[PDB]
Amino acid sequence: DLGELKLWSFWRAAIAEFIATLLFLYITVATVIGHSKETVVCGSVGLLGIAWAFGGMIFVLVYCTAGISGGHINPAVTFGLFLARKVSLLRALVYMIAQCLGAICGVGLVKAFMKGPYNQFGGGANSVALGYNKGTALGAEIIGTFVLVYTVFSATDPKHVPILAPLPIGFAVFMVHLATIPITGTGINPARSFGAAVIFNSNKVWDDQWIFWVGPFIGAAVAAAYHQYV
Amino acid sequence: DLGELKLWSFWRAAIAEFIATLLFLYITVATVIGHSKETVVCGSVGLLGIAWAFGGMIFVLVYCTAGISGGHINPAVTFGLFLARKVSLLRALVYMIAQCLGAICGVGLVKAFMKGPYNQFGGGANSVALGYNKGTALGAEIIGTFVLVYTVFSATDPAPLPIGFAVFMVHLATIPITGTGINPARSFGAAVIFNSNKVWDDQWIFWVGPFIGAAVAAAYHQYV
Amino acid sequence: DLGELKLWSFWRAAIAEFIATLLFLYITVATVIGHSKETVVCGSVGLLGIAWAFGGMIFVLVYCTAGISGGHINPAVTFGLFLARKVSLLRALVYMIAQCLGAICGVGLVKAFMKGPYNQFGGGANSVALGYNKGTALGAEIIGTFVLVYTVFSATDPKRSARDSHVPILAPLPIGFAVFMVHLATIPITGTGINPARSFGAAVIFNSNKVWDDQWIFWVGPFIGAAVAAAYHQYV
Amino acid sequence: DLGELKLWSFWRAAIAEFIATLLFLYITVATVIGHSKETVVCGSVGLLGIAWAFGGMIFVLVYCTAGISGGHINPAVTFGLFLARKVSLLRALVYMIAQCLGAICGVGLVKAFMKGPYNQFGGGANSVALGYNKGTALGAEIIGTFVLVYTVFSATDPKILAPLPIGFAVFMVHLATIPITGTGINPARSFGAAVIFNSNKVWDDQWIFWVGPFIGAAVAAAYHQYV
Repeated sequence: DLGELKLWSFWRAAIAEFIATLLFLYITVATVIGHSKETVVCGSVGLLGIAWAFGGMIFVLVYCTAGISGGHINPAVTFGLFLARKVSLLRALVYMIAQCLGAICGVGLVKAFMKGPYNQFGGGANSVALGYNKGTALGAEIIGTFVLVYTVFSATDPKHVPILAPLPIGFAVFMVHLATIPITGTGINPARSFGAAVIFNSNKVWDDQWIFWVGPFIGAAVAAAYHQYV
Repeated sequence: DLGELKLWSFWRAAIAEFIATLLFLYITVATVIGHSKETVVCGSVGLLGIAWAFGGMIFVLVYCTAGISGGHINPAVTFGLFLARKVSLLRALVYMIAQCLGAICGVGLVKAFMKGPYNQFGGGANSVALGYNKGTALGAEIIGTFVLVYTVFSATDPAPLPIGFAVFMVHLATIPITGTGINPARSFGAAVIFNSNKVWDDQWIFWVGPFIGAAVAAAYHQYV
Repeated sequence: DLGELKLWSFWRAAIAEFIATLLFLYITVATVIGHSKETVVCGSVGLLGIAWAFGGMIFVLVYCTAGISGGHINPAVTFGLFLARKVSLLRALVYMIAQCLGAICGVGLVKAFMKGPYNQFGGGANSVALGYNKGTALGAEIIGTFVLVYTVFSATDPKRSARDSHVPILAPLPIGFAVFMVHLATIPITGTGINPARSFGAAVIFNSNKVWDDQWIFWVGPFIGAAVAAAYHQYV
Repeated sequence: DLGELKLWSFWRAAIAEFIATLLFLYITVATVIGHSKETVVCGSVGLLGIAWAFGGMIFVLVYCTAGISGGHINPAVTFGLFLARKVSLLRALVYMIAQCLGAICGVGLVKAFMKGPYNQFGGGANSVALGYNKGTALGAEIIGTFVLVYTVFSATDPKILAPLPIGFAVFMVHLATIPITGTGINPARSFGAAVIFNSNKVWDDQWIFWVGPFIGAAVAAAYHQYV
C-alpha cells in the first residue's frame, strides 16, 4: 500500500518508538561505559549487569508501548512482523526510521554526559570480538536474533498490529546477551548497532556494521519461516 | 483546602507511606553499607546487589501499599501524579511529608545498629560523582526519573514488577554518577542522617532533577 | 481446639511442609558451602548468588505448596498467621515441627554430600558476625522478619472458594523477593535467619557452641518481627 | 498406546522440541565457554550468569512451546510425565530423540564457531568434580532433578506449563549443583555435549546424567500418588 496516514494515532506510534529506542540506548550504553571507566576491578555491575540493562530495558519498554505502537524498539522485530504481514510496508519503514533516529539520540546524551570514557572504551559500539571471524559473528547474530524473534511471535497477543508480552523478551534479550557479549558485544537490533556506530564513528565499527543488519534480518526471517512450517 | 480528614481511609494512607519508605531506606542503605564495609575482594553483594535492593524493595513495597495508598514511596512519583490531576494538593503534601519522615527514620537506625561502618563510609547518602559536574548529575537525575515516572504512568491500571525493574535499571546506569537518586525522600533521609556539608551542597539536584523528570514524565502521556 | 486431624488432607499438609523445608535448606546451604569453598578469586556465584538461592527457593516452594498447605516453610510465617487466628494452634504446632524436622534433614543431607567442606567452611549456620553485638543482630532479625511477614499478609487473598495453587500468578514472586531483599541487607549481620527452622536445622547439624549460644536470637527476633507485622495488619 | 502418527499435529511437536533444545544448548554452552574463555579477573558473566542462562532459557523455551508441544526440552521431564500417563510411550520416545538430536546440534553449533577456546574448556559437557565421588554426584543429580520435576507437576494445568516457576526451578538447582556436576538434570543436555566434546572422562561419567535424572523424575512423579 502507501496510503495509511490515519491521522493522530500513528504519527504517534512512530513517536512511541522514538522515545523508546532513545531511553533504551541511553540506559544500556549509559551502563556499558559505566563498566569500563573502572579504576578498581570487581567494582562495577559487571557484564552480568550489562546483560540485565539490555534485557530489562526491553521488558520495561515493550511494557510501556505494548498497546500504543505494539512495542518493537528494534528493526529486526519490525521486519519479522512485516515478513508475516502482521504490519504494512509503510508502518514498517516509519518504525525503522523512528528507531534508528532514537537510537542515535540516545548514544548522544550518553556522549555528552559521559565524554572521555565514551571514546576511551568502545563507545557501546559493536565490533567483531577479537579472536573470532566475520562468519562466526554473523552466525551468532543470526541465531541470537532468531531466539529474540521466535520469542516475539510467541509473544504475539491475538487481540492491525498485535499486543506483546514482556517478561519473555525481557528474558529473550537478556539470555542472548549472556551468550553473545564476548563475541560481538551482542546486537540483534540494527538500530541499537547503527546508533552507536553513528556516534562513535570509527572505521573498524563501520567496517563490521553490515553484520548487524544482515545477521538480524536473516535471523528474523528464519523466524517467520519457523512460523511458516508450523 | 482542608476538605479532608476522613475517619479512617487517609490519615492511614499517609501511614502506609511512612512505614513503606522506612523499610525502603533500611533495606537498601542497610545493603549499601555492608558492601563498603567489606574485607573480602568480592564477598560483598556487588553493586549489582545494591541495584537489586533498590529495585526489588520498590517492587515489594508498591505491591504491599498498592491498593492502600497508591504505592508512591517517592515524592517525585507523587508529584507526577499530582501534575496529572490524579491526586490532590493536600494528599500530595501529606504523602511527601510522610515519605521524607519515613526515609529519615530508616537511616537513623542503620546508624545505631552500625554507627561505625555507616559513619566511616559516606552514610549511603546521595552525593556527586568524584569526576563529572553538576550539569551531568542533574541531567542523569532528570532522565533517570523520567524512566521511573513514565513507567509509573503506564503502571496505572484503573503495576509492580515493571517499577521493580524501572528502578533497578536506572540504578545500573546511574550508581556511578550520583549514586542514583530519583527519589527526593530517599536523597533527603540520608542527607539528614549523614549530615555532611558536601552532601547538603549537592542536595538541590536530588529535588530539582526528579521533579523535572517527573513533570516531563507527566506530559509525555499528554501528547499520547 | 484439637480436631483437624482430618484423614489425608492434613497429615499431608504437614508433609507438604516437611519435603519443602527440606529442599529449601538443601539448595541454599548447598549453595552457601558451594561458595565458601572457593580457591579462585571471585569464582563463586557470589553472595548475590546466595541471596538468590534463599529468595528464589521460597518463591518456588511457596508456588508448589500454596493450595496444598498454604506455603509457610517458616515457623515465623506460621506464627504470624496464627496470631491472626487463620491457622489454629494445633495446625501451627504441627507445621512448626514438620518445618524444623525438614530443615535438619536438608542440612544434614549436605554435611552428607560435602562432609569436609561443610564444617571447615562455616557450617551454613546462623550466628552473630564479628563486629556487631547481640542487640543489633536481634534488631536486624526483627526488622528483617517484619519485612517478610508484612509481605506475606499482603500476600494473602480471599481466593479459594473454588481453587488455588493454580491462580492469577503473584503470591510467590513477592516473597521470593521479600526474602531475597532481606538477605541482601542482613547477610553481613547474622547471615539472615528470619526463619527459626532454617536457623535450627543448621545449628543441629553444625553443632557448635558459639552457634547454640546465639540461637535464641533466631527464634525471638523472628517471632517478634512476625507479631509486630501480625499486628500492623489490624491497625492498617 | 501406539495408534498415533496422525499427520502434522505431532511430527511437528517433535520438531518444536528439536529447535528448542537446540537454542537451549546454544545459548547456555555459548555462555559457558564465554565465561571460561575470558581472561580478566571478574570479566565474563560469572557462575551466576551461567546459572541464569540455563534457567532463563528454560523459561523462554517452555513459554514458546508448552502451549503447542508441552514444553519438555528435557528427557527427564518427558519421562516423569510418561510415568504419570499424561503422555504415551510413543510420544515420549519421539520427544527424547528430538531433544537428544537438538542438543547435539546445539553443542555442535557452539564448537564449530568458538572451537579454539571450546576444546580447551571441557565443551561445557557434564562431568564430576575434584572433590566429590560418583555417589555424591548421583545424589545431587537425583535431588536436583526432583526439584525440577516436582515443579513441573505443579506447573501442570487442568485446561501445558507455566514458566517463571521452572525458569526458576532450573536456575536454583544450578546455583547449588554447578560446583559438583556443573549441574545436569537433563539427559539430552548432558548427552549433547558428551557427543560433541568426546572425552573419555566425560563418557565415563555419562551414566550418572541419565540414571540420576530418571530416578529423580520417577521419585517426583510418584509424589503425585502420595499427595
